[PDB]
Amino acid sequence: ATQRFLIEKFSQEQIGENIVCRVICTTGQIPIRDLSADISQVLKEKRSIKKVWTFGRNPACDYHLGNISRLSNKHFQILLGEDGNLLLNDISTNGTWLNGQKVEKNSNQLLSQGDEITVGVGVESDILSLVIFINDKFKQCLEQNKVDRIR
Repeated sequence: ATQRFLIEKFSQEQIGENIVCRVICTTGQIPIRDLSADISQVLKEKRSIKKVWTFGRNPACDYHLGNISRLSNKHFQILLGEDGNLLLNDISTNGTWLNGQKVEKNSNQLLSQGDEITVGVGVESDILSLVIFINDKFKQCLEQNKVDRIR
């Protein structure tokens, strides 16, 4: 009974193809998704940004939620830049929360491991939480920062 484990493990396998961060809903409302950015572009681009994700009720948004009026089309956005460091940018009409602490809108914050962002604050029964998972594999690549190079 190990072969089957491999198949099941494949779906929930440690991804590191070019993964940036993973979004996981704990309140059971939005389905898990995988956020990612290409390393070549990150190591190549010498700017203060590589790729940013937008989350909200917008079908365009990099993250499609259920349908909560309390949340905006693009409730929040996540940016990826620097030497692998990740940043979280809130962009909600009502506000974005971090572990119960409301952060400044359209503001950059230092991402946290397995962090969680809460949204739709105002009504105890109208708040939705989201958990962010950072890919350890990606961090390993950035930590070493190896420019292409062959053997």
